[PDB]
Amino acid sequence: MERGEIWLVSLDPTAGHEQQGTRPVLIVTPAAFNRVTRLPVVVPVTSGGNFARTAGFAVSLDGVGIRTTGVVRCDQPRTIDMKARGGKRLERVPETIMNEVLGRLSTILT
Amino acid sequence: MERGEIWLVSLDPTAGHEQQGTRPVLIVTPAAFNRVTRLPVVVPVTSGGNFARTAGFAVSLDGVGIRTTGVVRCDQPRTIDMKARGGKRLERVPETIMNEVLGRLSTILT
RNA sequence: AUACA
Repeated sequence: MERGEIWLVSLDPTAGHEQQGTRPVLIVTPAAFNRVTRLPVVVPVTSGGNFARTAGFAVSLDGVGIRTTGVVRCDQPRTIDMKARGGKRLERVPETIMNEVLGRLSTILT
Repeated sequence: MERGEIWLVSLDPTAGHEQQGTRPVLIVTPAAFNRVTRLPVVVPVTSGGNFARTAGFAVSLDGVGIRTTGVVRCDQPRTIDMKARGGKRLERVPETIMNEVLGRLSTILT
């Protein structure tokens, strides 16, 4: 597992109003960290608004030519289980998208 | 965050190696988001028993004079609900300790 | 009451 890779996993079961529904998550933490900690920080992919681009907490996606149709959002993230659920590797996003995600996590730290 | 907000809420339900159980948690999300989506991210507190010590990401709430004698897991935060689940603030953590937690939470930007 | 169980 490397940085910028997209792994399919489920965030459920959810309660109240969490981000429910199986979707591919993006690996935010570097391989070195994931290797020793074995707990990678991931962000959920949801909708945005009009187009699959930057929507506040949602980062831009459509433009690099990917198979995953959606918008990466760093609004409601959480370190879920990737041991019993199992992650399925799909594809990977360019460094362009990686920088986008790394700029939304700072806005939640307050 | 809003600074110094230790709320008690039920982390359940959960599945896999994720945090669960009704215990005090430290919110990370700021007022500009906590009062918007109503879905904040909380850091699970882990009781130390009679004494606690700071280590790595584990922030020690014990020492300065706090009721909650334990360490916060600034490694596995989960997005939950703070309206339907039902939460209540127990005590207010000193600004000194609050800064320590935030400093540990800065490791997720690596 | 920024969400594709």
